[PDB]
Amino acid sequence: QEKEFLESYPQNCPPDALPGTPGNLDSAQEKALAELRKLLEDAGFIERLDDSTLLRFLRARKFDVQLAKEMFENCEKWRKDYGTDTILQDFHYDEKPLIAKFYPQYYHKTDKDGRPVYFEELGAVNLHEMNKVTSEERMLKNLVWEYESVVQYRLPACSRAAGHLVETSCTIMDLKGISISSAYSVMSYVREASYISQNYYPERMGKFYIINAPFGFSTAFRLFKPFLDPVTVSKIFILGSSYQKELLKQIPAENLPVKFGGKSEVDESKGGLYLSDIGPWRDPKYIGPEGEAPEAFS
Ligand SMILES: CCCCCCCC/C=C\CCCCCCCC(=O)O[C@@H](COC(=O)CCCCCCCCCCCCCCC)COP(=O)([O-])OCC[N+](C)(C)C
Ligand SMILES: O=C(c1ccc(Cl)c([N+](=O)[O-])c1)N1CCN(c2ccccc2F)CC1
Repeated sequence: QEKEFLESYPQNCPPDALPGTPGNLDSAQEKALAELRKLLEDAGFIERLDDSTLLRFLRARKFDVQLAKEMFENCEKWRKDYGTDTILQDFHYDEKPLIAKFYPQYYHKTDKDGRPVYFEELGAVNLHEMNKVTSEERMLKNLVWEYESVVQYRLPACSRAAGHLVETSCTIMDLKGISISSAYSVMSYVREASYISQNYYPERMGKFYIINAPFGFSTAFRLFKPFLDPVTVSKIFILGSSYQKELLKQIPAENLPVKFGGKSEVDESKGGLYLSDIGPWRDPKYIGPEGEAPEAFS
């Protein structure tokens, strides 16, 4: 199944993409990739040795082969202990219709480069109400579940729809309603989620828009700017109460939801935006041999 699944969708990043992305390797990047491939092979590894996976790890370690082998090995260790390799069957987030309003997290269509768009309304989160029903451990299970649906279903379909490899998502994080107090209360979840993201899903973040940022924090960020990695800085966007134009630059109006200033609508019979999962991975044109992605609840 390994070799056919990847033949089922375009595997080249567009050429104007960052160096070391599939299809765009120079000689040395190619040598390093072959080298790390063989080094993992000899260690007795089989699956997930494709070009995309390994160039993500390498980009994450600036193509240092040894540290990339390291990070890969730790990631597989975590996959075994956590049960990731089967979570899509094992875990069932039956509470979602109940607690979605208390931490809106949802995927919706694609940006102009073909990336699935991911939305988190962090500033509206109410862990008081969420903790009446579920736990942080289960929230993180759902997050990994969603990441696995991204990798196994959302990205292959997005790649077919865009005509080229799609490896990343475009995140929109709404800060409207945030406070120091609610920051402390979400701190533990956000830090766990980040750890998972950076270490077991490297280079999956393509854009990261913060919107309704408080005036203070964005001024601060412009001064603090040199302290971050320049690539990371170019993927980040701080915006205030008027973000609609800058979002509509990156996401077609019929893809971006109305409440953020586009034209895309969801009908509230199914439970509206917070419970939806609309995009090319639900489109018969783009669903491939992997089948359609599972729904999160029934
Ligand atoms: C080199 C020298 C440079 C330094 C000098 C700098 C000079 C500084 C000068 C002036 C500044 C004035 C200070 C007051 C600012 C208060 C704002 C504030 O605290 O924000 C809020 C907290 O909100 C947050 O927590 C903000 C960030 C949200 C989370 C970011 C992403 C998290 C998820 C991603 C994680 C990783 C994802 C990826 C992981 C893989 C509190 O809101 P508030 O109190 O109601 O705001 C007041 C309103 N006002 C600000 C307009 C008045
Ligand atoms: O690195 C990521 C990330 C990680 C895995 C996957 Cl599968 C994807 N993806 O959809 O292609 C993105 N993200 C940046 C961090 N983001 C995040 C981290 C912590 C809290 C909230 C957040 F939105 C989530 C998205």
